[PDB]
Amino acid sequence: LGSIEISNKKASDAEKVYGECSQKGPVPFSHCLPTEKLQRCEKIGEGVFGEVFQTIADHTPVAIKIIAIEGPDLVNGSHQKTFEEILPEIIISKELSLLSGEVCNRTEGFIGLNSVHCVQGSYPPLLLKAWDHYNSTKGSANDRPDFFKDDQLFIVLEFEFGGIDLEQMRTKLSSLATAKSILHQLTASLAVAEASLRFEHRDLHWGNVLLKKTSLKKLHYTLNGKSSTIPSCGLQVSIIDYTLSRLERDGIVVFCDVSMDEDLFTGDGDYQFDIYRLMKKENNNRWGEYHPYSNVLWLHYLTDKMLKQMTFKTCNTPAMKQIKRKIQEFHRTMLNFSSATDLLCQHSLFK
Repeated sequence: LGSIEISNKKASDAEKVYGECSQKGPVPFSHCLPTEKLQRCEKIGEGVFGEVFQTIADHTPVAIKIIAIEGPDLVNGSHQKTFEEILPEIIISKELSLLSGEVCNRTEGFIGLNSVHCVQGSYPPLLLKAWDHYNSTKGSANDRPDFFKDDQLFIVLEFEFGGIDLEQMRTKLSSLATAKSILHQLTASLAVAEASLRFEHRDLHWGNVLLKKTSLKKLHYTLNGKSSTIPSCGLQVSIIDYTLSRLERDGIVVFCDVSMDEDLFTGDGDYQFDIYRLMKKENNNRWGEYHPYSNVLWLHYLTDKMLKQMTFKTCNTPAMKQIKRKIQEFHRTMLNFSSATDLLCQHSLFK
């Protein structure tokens, strides 16, 4: 009686994920990952969400993020996401990819999405092999994904490969001048996304900032019709992972309702876990609200990381001493701005 209304809702929730995937129904793994693609996979990352493999599509490296959905098994300590809970990342990963090709508000600072599919089956044995390798060489905090039955649903998002995350780059960043670049790129991306989409990332921990070498001297973005450039210092930053994000599409708010979560707001041993708490306090546990200040908080967390946890290959020179002094002033003042858009446009760090 509610059985009818519930399964009709499933349903429904299923019909929106297809065809946000432009599917009518689950496809096999080999639809997304033919043998040759699958043969080139090497596990590159992981989280509680699932697994990230790098491979090649059309002569180009891609990152494939695999998330088990809708099944009853705990995966990596957590429940699998439903059709209804997985939708936001899907929709948001889509909207943020399109920013690179938009006119008035334009940025390449988010990860490009090639495609998103809802896939059905057990874990490809070739992936399990790739899972095994990483486990032998980096160590996994994850369960081995070998228990999925062949009715098991996954979302596979195929992203451009953004390079390596800021955490892993902990000790490879050459100077304070680079830290300023990365920070400049992050603020501008967030600012472009704020202006186009009323976007807040809400989970911009340093594993979610990817860095790739570029031969470009200057990177370009467009904010409300005005193009400007950022000196690359040789890296392009990509912001990934929209699991907690919020934006509006036309005028429909899309977001991760965490209003009933508690584990998210009780972490410790990192400043990262205070940001979740500050966001909740600042938005009163109403997560559909627009609070761009949250982007500033994550930028403040990211700036802390740069000052406290980066070990650079190059102090150094009076020049970098000064930059150091500026990131430090940046760190002390940025919280007195209302948004990444306020920061980008007004902070002396970016002039």
